[PDB]
Amino acid sequence: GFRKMAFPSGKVEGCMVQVTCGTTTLNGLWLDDVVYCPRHVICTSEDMLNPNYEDLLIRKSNHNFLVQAGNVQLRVIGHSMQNCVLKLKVDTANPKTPKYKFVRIQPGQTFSVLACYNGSPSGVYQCAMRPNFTIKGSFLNGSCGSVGFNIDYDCVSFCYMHHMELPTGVHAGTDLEGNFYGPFVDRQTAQAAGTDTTITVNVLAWLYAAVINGDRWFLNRFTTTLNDFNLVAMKYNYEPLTQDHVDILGPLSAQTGIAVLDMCASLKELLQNGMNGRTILGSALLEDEFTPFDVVRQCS
Amino acid sequence: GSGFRKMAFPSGKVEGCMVQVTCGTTTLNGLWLDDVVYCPRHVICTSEDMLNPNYEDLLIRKSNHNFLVQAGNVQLRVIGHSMQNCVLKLKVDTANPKTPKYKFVRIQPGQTFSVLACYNGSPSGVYQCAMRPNFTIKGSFLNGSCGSVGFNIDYDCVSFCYMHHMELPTGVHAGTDLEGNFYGPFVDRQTAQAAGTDTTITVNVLAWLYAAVINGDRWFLNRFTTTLNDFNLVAMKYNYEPLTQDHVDILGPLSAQTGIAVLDMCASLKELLQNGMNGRTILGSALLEDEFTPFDVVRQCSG
Ligand SMILES: *[C@H](O)[C@H](C[C@@H]1CCNC1=O)NC(=O)[C@H](CC(C)C)NC(=O)OC[C@@H]1CCC(=O)N1C[C@H]1C[C@@H]2CC[C@H]1C2
Ligand SMILES: *[C@H](O)[C@H](C[C@@H]1CCNC1=O)NC(=O)[C@H](CC(C)C)NC(=O)OC[C@@H]1CCC(=O)N1C[C@H]1C[C@@H]2CC[C@H]1C2
Repeated sequence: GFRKMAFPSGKVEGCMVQVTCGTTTLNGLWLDDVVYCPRHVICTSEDMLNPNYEDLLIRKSNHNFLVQAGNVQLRVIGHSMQNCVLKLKVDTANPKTPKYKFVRIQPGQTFSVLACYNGSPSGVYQCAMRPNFTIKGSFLNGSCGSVGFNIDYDCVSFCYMHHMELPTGVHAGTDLEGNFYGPFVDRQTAQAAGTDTTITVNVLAWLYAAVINGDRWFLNRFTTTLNDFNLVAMKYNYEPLTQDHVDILGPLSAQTGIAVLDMCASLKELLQNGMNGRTILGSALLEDEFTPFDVVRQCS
Repeated sequence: GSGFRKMAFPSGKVEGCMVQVTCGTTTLNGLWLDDVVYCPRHVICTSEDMLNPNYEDLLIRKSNHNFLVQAGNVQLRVIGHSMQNCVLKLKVDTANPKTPKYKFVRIQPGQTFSVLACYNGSPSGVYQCAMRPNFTIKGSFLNGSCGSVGFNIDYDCVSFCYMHHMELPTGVHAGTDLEGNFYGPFVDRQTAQAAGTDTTITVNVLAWLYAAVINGDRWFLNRFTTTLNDFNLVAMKYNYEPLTQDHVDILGPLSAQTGIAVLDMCASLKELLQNGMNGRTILGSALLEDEFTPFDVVRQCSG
């Protein structure tokens, strides 16, 4: 079988806390002696339409921030703002702090989300950064400050902090330096994203995953050039495939004995002819939120 | 595009219980709770024992000092051993300080749970599985994954419901509860075993229809009702599972949230089965989903 798999979330769970300012509560990430959270925690309903964050923050004091790790209050002893993230210095270090880094991910890359409410972890699932810099998440009221991450060996690479939902039901947020992915702004307004596209390299990775699991009805005897494939891909609002993507797909190509451009010809046929009512790995749609690495990590 | 997705429970409380158990060169995963480690009993088998193992005889030949239990690289001393159905229980000299509040539960077909896939006692990934009506799961398990567990978390309490033992020829997976009783008719022997023909999980399809209604997608509701028995007889003709009383009860919260009586929703589903969807969609799809339970729907709709 082959399904969406998230990283084990324990190393991140040990970092989640609750942050309250006024009548607003959301989550924070407690690493060493600093708690990171969305800066919109400081806004009232009046502030949120056009918040002058520097002006709002200078009017706050350390004691206006209530931070709770379970049934224990952490005293804030300083604060600062970096882009759209607030950094609350506390007087206590988190002994559960994992080895970690902050990274900014590229569109098409995947990560695990630990959805949290009131500082308590509630669910974990895999997401991709969409080409239009939204994420198709599952986030409800109170989920802000939930984070996205990848794990490599013992090191947690944090790449996402949650801030908002758009009218279409997708989500937007920042890296851990507080810079948004995409053209979004932390104000209380209805915001549209640019047109999304499908992550072609990931669809191909998943077609290879299907073949590995014995699904091969969509294969064909034909091939395509890279440029001819890309012309069709663009027509169907799929991202271009680069030579780097072809290279990245090498190990899957070698495992299955199917050249990348041969799989591209299969995908072209699927775009032009549809799935004829069949499914691939149980799905009626082409899946684009597995990277080549995700397929390899899982299949071996 | 439906707004719903498979969501696992946070795995940290289970990560803190995973160990490795080795007998000879065979290593699998175990679950360390208080001063007991639970694992599949086939750890005591050699390749040759596996076709027709005599587990009672194999266990009598073992002693405490034949079991290597490790949390990471740190050995945990075994002070007793016993077999309960298809699980081995190793008493150890240290109570796991990370033991959560826990219970052992035996789930019903249709129920979902989170799997923490582990190798050599180290977790690799977490994902949601549904117990199919034929008592198999569609996991992602490789060599070395045995002893990985399935669980749900309710408030503080981890309910362990699955321990992994084997892969069937069709690529689906079989295992036990934490008392070592297999789900389904399967046995822990390296023989060819077949799953029964699978069926659609009706209670979960009904949960999905309720989810659609909650989201304002309700074209399929009709003015009619059915008895439970009439519905079940029709359902079987479409390879859908019959509903049990427990299924009716677990749909209670969604029925109350929407005001649509369970048997009225059954009549709507019956019409969909008999007439098809006629080019229409529900929650964006022409296919009905059967791996979200009523609990999963409430979690994703209401938090
Ligand atoms: C933080 O916990 C929270 C998370 C979202 C709540 C629901 N799901 C989420 O992901 N974030 C916020 O409340 C945002 C704070 C802003 C950035 C200061 N706002 C937000 O996400 O707003 C979402 C709502 C629902 C969809 C939508 O378009 N929208 C914006 C408001 C503004 C206009 C009035 C009502 C709608 C349009
Ligand atoms: C424990 O880690 C391991 C997990 C499985 C390995 C492959 N994927 C898994 O999930 N379980 C076992 O090794 C089982 C031990 C038995 C229960 C004593 N055996 C097992 O899972 O066997 C799977 C293999 C591969 C697919 C298949 O059909 N099969 C069974 C054997 C038995 C007969 C010989 C060859 C086939 C038929």
